[PDB]
Amino acid sequence: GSSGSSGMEEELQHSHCVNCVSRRCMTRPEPGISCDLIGCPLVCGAVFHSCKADEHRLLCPFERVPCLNSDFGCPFTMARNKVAEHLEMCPASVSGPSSG
Ligand SMILES: [Zn+2]
Ligand SMILES: [Zn+2]
Ligand SMILES: [Zn+2]
Ligand SMILES: [Zn+2]
Repeated sequence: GSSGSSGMEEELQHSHCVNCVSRRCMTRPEPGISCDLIGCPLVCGAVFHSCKADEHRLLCPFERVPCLNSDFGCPFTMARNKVAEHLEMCPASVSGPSSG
């Protein structure tokens, strides 16, 4: 009788990608140096390396983000850029039409 398993997942950064700002990069994707490029899954309008994506999302505006005033308790959620349209009619904005 016996029993046992094996398997270890681990990935590192890409020397190339890590140093690749150009969105329209066309460098042969090498296993260890540079990976294939992929367009944002939110059609935000940016081209980054599949590996960078994870990081890009952090910046990408489209990325689903909670109301700027999430602290107050706004159950609303939308793109970082589409936060205004909501903030205008948002309760956690305490911003009246006060004009002149
Ligand atoms: Zn690149
Ligand atoms: Zn990469
Ligand atoms: Zn994006
Ligand atoms: Zn809100």
